[PDB]
Amino acid sequence: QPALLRLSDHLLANYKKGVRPVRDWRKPTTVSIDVIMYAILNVDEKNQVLTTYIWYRQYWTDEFLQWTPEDFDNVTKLSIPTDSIWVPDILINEFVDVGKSPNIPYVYVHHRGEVQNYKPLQLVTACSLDIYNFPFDVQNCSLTFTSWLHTIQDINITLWRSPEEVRSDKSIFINQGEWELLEVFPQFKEFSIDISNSYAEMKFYVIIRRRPLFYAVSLLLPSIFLMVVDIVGFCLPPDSGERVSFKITLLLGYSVFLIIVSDTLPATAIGTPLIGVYFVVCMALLVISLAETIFIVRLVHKQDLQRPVPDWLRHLVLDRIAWIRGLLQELSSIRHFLEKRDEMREVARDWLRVGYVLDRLLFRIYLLAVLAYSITLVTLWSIAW
Amino acid sequence: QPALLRLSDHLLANYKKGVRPVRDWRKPTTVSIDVIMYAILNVDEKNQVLTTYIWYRQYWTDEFLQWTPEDFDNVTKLSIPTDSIWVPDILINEFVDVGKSPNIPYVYVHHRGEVQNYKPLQLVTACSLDIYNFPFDVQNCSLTFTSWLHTIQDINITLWRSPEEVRSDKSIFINQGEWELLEVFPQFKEFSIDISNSYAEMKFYVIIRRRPLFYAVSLLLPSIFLMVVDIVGFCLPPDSGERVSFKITLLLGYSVFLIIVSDTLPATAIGTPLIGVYFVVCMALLVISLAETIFIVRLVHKQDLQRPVPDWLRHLVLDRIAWIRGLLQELSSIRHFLEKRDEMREVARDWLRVGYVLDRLLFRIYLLAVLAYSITLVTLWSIAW
Amino acid sequence: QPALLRLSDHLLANYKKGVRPVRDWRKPTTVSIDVIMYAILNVDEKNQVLTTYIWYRQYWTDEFLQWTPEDFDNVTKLSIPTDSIWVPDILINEFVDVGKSPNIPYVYVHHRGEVQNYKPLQLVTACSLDIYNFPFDVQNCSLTFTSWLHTIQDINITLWRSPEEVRSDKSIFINQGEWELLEVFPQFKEFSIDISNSYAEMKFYVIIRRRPLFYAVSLLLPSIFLMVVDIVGFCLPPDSGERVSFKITLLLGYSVFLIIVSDTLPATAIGTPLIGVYFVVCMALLVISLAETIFIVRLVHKQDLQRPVPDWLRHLVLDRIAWIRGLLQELSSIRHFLEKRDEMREVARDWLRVGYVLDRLLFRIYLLAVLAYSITLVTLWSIAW
Amino acid sequence: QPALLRLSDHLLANYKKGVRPVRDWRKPTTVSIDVIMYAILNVDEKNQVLTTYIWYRQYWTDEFLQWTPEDFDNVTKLSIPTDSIWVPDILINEFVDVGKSPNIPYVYVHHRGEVQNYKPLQLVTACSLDIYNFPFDVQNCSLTFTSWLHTIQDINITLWRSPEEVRSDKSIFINQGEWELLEVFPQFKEFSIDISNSYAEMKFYVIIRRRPLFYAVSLLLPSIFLMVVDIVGFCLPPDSGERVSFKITLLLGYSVFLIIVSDTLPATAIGTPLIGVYFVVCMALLVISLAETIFIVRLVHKQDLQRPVPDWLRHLVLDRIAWIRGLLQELSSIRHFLEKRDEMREVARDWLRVGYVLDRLLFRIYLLAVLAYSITLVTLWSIAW
Amino acid sequence: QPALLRLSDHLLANYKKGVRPVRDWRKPTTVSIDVIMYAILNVDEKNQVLTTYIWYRQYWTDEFLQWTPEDFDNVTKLSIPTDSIWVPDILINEFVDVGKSPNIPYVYVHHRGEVQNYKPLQLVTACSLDIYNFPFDVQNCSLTFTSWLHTIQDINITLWRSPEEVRSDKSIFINQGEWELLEVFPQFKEFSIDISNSYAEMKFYVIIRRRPLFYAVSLLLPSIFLMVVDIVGFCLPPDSGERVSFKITLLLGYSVFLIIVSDTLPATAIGTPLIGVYFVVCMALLVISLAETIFIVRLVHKQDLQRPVPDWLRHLVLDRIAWIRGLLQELSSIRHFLEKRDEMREVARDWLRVGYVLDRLLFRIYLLAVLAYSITLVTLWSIAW
Ligand SMILES: *[C@@H]1O[C@H](CO)[C@@H](O[C@@H]2O[C@H](CO)[C@@H](O)[C@H](O)[C@H]2NC(C)=O)[C@H](O)[C@H]1NC(C)=O
Ligand SMILES: *[C@@H]1O[C@H](CO)[C@@H](O[C@@H]2O[C@H](CO)[C@@H](O)[C@H](O)[C@H]2NC(C)=O)[C@H](O)[C@H]1NC(C)=O
Ligand SMILES: NCCc1c[nH]c2ccc(O)cc12
Ligand SMILES: NCCc1c[nH]c2ccc(O)cc12
Ligand SMILES: NCCc1c[nH]c2ccc(O)cc12
Ligand SMILES: NCCc1c[nH]c2ccc(O)cc12
Ligand SMILES: NCCc1c[nH]c2ccc(O)cc12
Repeated sequence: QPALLRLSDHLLANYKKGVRPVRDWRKPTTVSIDVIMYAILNVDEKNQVLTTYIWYRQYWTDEFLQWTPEDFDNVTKLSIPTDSIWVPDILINEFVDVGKSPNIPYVYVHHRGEVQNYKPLQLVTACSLDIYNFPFDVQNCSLTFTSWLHTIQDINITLWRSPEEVRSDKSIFINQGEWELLEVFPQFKEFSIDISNSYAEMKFYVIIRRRPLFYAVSLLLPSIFLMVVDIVGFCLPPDSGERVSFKITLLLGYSVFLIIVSDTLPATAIGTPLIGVYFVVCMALLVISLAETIFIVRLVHKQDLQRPVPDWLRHLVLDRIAWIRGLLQELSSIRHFLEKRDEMREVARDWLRVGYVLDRLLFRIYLLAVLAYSITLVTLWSIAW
Repeated sequence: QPALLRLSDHLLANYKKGVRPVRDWRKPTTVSIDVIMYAILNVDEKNQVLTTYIWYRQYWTDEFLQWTPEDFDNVTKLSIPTDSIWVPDILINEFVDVGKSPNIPYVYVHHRGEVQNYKPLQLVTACSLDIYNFPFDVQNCSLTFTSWLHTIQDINITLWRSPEEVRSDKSIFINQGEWELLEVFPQFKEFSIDISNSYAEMKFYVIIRRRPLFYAVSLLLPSIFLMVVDIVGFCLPPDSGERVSFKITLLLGYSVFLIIVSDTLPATAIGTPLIGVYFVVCMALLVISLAETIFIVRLVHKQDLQRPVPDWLRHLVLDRIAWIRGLLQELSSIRHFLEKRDEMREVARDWLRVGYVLDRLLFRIYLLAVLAYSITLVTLWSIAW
Repeated sequence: QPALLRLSDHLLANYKKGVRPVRDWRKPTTVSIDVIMYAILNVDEKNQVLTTYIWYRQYWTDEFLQWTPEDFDNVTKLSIPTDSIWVPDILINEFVDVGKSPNIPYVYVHHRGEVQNYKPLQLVTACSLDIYNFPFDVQNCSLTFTSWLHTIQDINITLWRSPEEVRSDKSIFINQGEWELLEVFPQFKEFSIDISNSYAEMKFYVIIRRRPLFYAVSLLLPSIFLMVVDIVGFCLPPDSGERVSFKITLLLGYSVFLIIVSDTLPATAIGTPLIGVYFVVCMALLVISLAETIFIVRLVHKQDLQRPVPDWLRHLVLDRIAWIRGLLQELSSIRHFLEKRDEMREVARDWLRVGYVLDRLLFRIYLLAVLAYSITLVTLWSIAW
Repeated sequence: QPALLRLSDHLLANYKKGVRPVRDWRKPTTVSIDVIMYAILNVDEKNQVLTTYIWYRQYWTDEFLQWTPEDFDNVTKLSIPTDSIWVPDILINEFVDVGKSPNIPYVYVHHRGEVQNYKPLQLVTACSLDIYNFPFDVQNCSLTFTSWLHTIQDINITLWRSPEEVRSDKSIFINQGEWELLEVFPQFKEFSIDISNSYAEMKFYVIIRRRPLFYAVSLLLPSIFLMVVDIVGFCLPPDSGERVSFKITLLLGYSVFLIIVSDTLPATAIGTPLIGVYFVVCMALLVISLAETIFIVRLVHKQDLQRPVPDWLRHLVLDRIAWIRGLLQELSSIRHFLEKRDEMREVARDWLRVGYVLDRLLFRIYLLAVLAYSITLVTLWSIAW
Repeated sequence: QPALLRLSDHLLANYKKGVRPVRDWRKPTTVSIDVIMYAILNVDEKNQVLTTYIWYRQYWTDEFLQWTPEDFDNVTKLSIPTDSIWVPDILINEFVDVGKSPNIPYVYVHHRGEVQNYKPLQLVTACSLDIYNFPFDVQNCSLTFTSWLHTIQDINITLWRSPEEVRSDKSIFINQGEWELLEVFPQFKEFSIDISNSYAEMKFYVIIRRRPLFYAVSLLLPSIFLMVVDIVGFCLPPDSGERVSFKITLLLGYSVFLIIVSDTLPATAIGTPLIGVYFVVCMALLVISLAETIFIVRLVHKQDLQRPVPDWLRHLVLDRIAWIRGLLQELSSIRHFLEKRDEMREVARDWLRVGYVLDRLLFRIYLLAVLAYSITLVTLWSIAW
């Protein structure tokens, strides 16, 4: 007689699979698991969901499947079709769709009754991701493995191995994607939503962090030269007039860019992602950059003005010192046509002087406002890094 | 004899699962349920659909599965494969796709015949969402649980617990997403589409509200500085000419933004979402802001005009008081070249005076139109909040 | 003996489900159906497909499942697992994917052999939608229910109820979405693609119409103020020069908008959706609005021109009446420098006169072209409505 | 005895369905098929895939299912559950996903053993589409029906009917979508990837063509008025200066449009779709249209130039003929201020003359370049049509 | 007796399929496979996933299915339903979703026990794609075929054929899509994540390369004329003023284009795709092209300046040589009005001279900077090609 199927006929002859198998019904049949996290596929923050590919193991002690290695030629391990035996009802509490994993048809058994189960599982799972510190984030995500039906009286869930070995386990991992995990933290919990019920749950605080080294040259790099185009915008002379239309073109251009960052960030109602304030401060800087630009051209244009008062003109002098035959009546009619016409040009030349001194000093105080603001952010770089 | 499977063989030997099980066929086998709402996954308003993750319970009294705790060593609870017994045919009337939930293989039984069923269920469900008060909305959504086939003669549906306990149940809930529910309202209904038929239905008026604290800084924040760019637009001098091209650039810029809000809002045929009118009033404000801008430059430009009539000029003076040898003929030819040429400059200077007084007064009445309009909206904030 | 399963064992003992059940094989077992249309989920016109949620009924006379209410305690209705009996092979000919409906496990039977089947069914179905009269359309869509295999010899398909009751049936319906149906028209058809074959088909001319009350304030409302910005565009003085750049900014702005309406409309090869011509006439109106703008500035600019000929100048006068010591040679050198220089300004002033009279008359004939065009469209409103 | 199921019990008592059924194993059981193409659902060229709804037929001679019409009351046709008999393993070699078709549960049998199978099938299939002649294309797509496992020794595949009847078969077809087929070409092939193996394959060169009557008014109609805005762009006077900003606005506007056509066209690496060159020639026409615009304003502006040399000025005259008391020293100081100042205006007037003659002649040679180019394309219309 | 099913009844009478079949349990039942890669469907780099259609083969020696060709009329090959026998548990370690392949119901057997299995399989698989050399890339992608459960004690995996024949196998392949493979490299590996376990894995280094002949005329062709519009931008005269607004329009236009290339490229955290630096160098070239444009107009404008100092003016002369009755007091008042007014025009004319010499020399050094930069890239073409 060929011996291997001789075991299976002897084993599975009366194994009624519709029983949580035990010798004594008071005893909880303890399942015992781990995870080995393989990769992080995608984090679509706008959908508040997370897809993860996880290698996975189980065993549990089965009373009924015990044999002896005698009379079957020293066989201690054996392969069994999964749907021909019992299985625990465990699944994760935070799934969105479980239809992506193939069903492993086969499991092992030992002669003590330790039936061993491996399977892969992918789950698009939903854990509350944090988006506050955006390019430097840690995602305290949670996978809570749970018997959906059975209680502590029926089964308990525990770990395969030492939780320290779960913690720093990077034995197989696809890095160089977007993400990278620092550890996986297991923890038992005893769950009871109500009275007279009690459920085994054992969470997995999987924490991952993002490599910012792509997002810096895709989001911080657009923001920096948007400064220097306006910085070189002040080097335009004020009297040209398109210097106003210069800024608004960039105010149009920055308006385009803030729409692009709008949908890329999720709709998370814990508040603004913190880089968005550092982002949104830039337009108000541009508005006051624009508010400077309108001010001098309201100040300086040929508008038939009044004269500059000397207290501000000495203040302009201080700021310059701080920043650095009755034929006569026809002939009199000629100068009378020009004694004001040349002078109204020079009254316009007087207010013209006021433009350039403000052009110098507001350029520095705009530049020193930005440059002192910039050094604050790179201190936040080394704190985030 | 091991005792647990001794029960299952004694129980399921003749349980023909193709029977709605009862001792007497007049008796309606009453199922009895609840919901425990876990999370709200997504509300895509444009698709008029809603995805919801719901923990769920059932029991019903089964006549045939009764045993005694005697002769089976005091066992009162026991696990059974679901497809080996009867099940009620209930499902929700408003689904779009039920393929996302895993099938729980196992159910409990008691020695009285109370077979107990738990399962999770996600349904992309379609209820008529309201979009009228957009950032402050309540969504009276409905889940109507229904035996698809059986009538009141066959089964009745009732609640597990007190409906008060269903009402304020936030025992497990993923908040800090977008949504948050205030209560879940159950209600029995007796349904009959026709005569000679009657179906048990028990609705669930699930109501949720949106946290506006993200949408305010993503939709109200763009709208406010679009005012102040035009507010500072009047501080441009009128004679520049790009002041017209200034506004149209923003009229172009606001035209961009209204397309962005178009697809974000659904196609709901109950009317405009009410914030859209408050949104669409802004362009007509900008048009009359533009209509001011064209008016003064039609009024003020060097066009070889007629003189200003004094009744409007005294009205301009009132508004200023309200807002605050035959060689002679060659020489006569010289002044004749200039007695009009200097004067036509000054006739242009006369209409130039009319521009700035209108520049002052229309600036206030534009500003006071906007500022009085703005205080109306913040009163609507505290009513919505 | 408990009596209900006593029937089922007596009934299903020898019911070989692999038989289209009849006593005599010449007799066609007539199935008999209806529809009760619940809701219209989505009409994505670009995909030429339609998703519809339909409640659905069947019966057919089964020879083999007859019993007597005697000897089974007056039981005339009974629930049966669907996969334990015969079923007809009907499905709809125009599906794209049938995987969204759950399988109802249960059906009724009567003591005459009328087995009754209810089930829901959703189908993304493909019927040739019409997009010609876009915001006011009726969609003569068709659902042709068909035995996929069996012929008229095997089965016939008929209606449950009177076709009048199918016609005006709005007993359950989710309105206030986008769509609304006026009626559902059933009709039998006898189908034969070839000789020696004949198939029962019974169509359903489901017709729905769209509530335009959202699309009017999302597509007609952008089109109307695009007129009045150019209408107020003529109130710009011609000599400014940005009046040309004014229009092209809107010609740029209208170019943006026609791309937005491009993908929103499907690729239907029956021709242009009829509102698109009314849409596309606007740019050619803007081009000739632009062609006016270039014409006057080609006419009016300081270009050292020739003089205006009086026949057009009297025509300009008619249109104005229709719209309303040898020291002398140094002194002679002075006027010779200015007798032309002042005159070439006035020759430019002469052509300047030609601009404003054309500015008046072309403004009216532009306005009267648009306003008379507009009253044509509102007559088409009351015909469409 | 009821006779119909009397056959089925007599027939299917020992029909072991795990046998490719034949009396003699050398004989290849020839299956025999056709297609009846119903509709073309979508051609997403960017995904290089094609979805098609096909009605489909089979028969094959089964040895084992033969009966006599005697002793069963002259029954020659009969319905059988598909999963209770053999089936051939055929499928198409170019699928992407087969999960969209429902499983027809039923098949016919005849008393000779001709079991007949009908089923529908939709396949998103991948055939190498051609995109070269874009709005006028023919798509030589291929469906190669293949026994996936069995060889020529086991089965052969042939056609049901005459291949001529397959060729012009438009008996049922949903036209008025986008596409329309001219014919379906079947052809047997004998396939062997290697030695000692041989597989029956029978292709289907399905060829379809596109109705261009939508794409012409969605892609050719934008291209034509983009010419005439620049054509009317030359009617702007050169000295205005925004005439340069005119063209670049359209150069910006055409830059927008070429991005819109970029993603609409696939990434097919056989080269550019041929209309794209006719599309991309337009920008280089606009660049040289712009290069004209910069040239004259570089030529004509008040820049204190040198004089025009008469050889080009007589060439400008040829092109015009081709296109059509010591008080004196104060008085001498007056003319010395103006003998050059009036002249430098006239030196600027001399180069001003050069602008308008080039404005005339370059306008024609731009127009005649475009108009002669346009008549080349309409000849390509009648060749494509 | 019909002989073919006589074998199947004799064969499958006691084949308990729940056994990894062998005579002696120490022997590892070696499976033996290959791949025949058919096509590459899509490479969505942003999702870091890859879909591939692969024809596939297996055999393994089965102990139990041996027969003799005697007593069954010389039958050496035979078709068997797959779910009626054993199967190995192999699958690929890098899948995302296996639900797209149909289940082939049938397999072959030989009289030695070589059961032969063919099936197709599509997998959206995840391998770490490289995006560095973007239009000229090679993708060292990996398919690691693995028994998910069984160890080296249970099964070993080997190749069907010689690995050289796998290497250059292009026997069937859909080219002319986007991709093309140069070879497929198989390699055995012996895998053990831990101690006391050992798994057969046999990788497939599938390497493919991209045909750049579409992406060159879709991404390199936009970049080249963006140079020459600014190259012709310097031919604008500086004094016009819109020459500044010229460049910023293209700086706006290039800002549009870099957003388009942003999402087309993935989020790969190995760094920037190398063409992006060659792309992003263009804006900084445009900024310094803009920085030239602001410089000369800051240098040249009528601003009532100081005089040019002769050391720079002789340097400007060097660069030009490198690039090429008391009536008198009324009359004195006349010249005093003009002795400066004409001179301040000429002081403005002096700085005007400085503009054009810088216009010549900066034009060359801008052009020679670009042209010498361009020849570096075409050397990188022939290295990449
Ligand atoms: C398999 O079927 C094909 C038909 O598709 C057979 O080809 C025919 O063979 C006969 C005689 O062998 C010829 O008269 C026909 O002209 C052939 N038709 C075509 C389309 O080739 C082929 O012989 C069959 N092979 C086997 C082994 O049965
Ligand atoms: C498992 O299969 C591999 C083949 O992939 C075996 O490796 C071969 O082993 C033989 C002798 O052991 C050598 O001659 C070959 O050169 C090896 N080939 C390769 C590619 O390594 C391996 O021995 C097998 N192991 C078991 C336990 O059967
Ligand atoms: N060769 C993969 C088998 C395997 C080895 N170690 C594992 C750990 C977890 C798991 O799911 C599977 C495995
Ligand atoms: N541990 C989860 C079991 C569970 C406890 N309480 C529940 C309530 C509803 C439900 O579907 C399931 C449950
Ligand atoms: N309670 C829903 C049962 C039901 C009542 N009337 C119906 C009509 C059609 C249908 O599919 C189902 C029904
Ligand atoms: N009434 C549809 C049955 C039918 C008739 N002719 C057909 C041809 C092909 C097919 O798959 C099916 C059919
Ligand atoms: N006619 C396709 C059968 C076939 C022939 N050679 C093959 C190689 C691999 C495979 O999966 C299948 C095949």
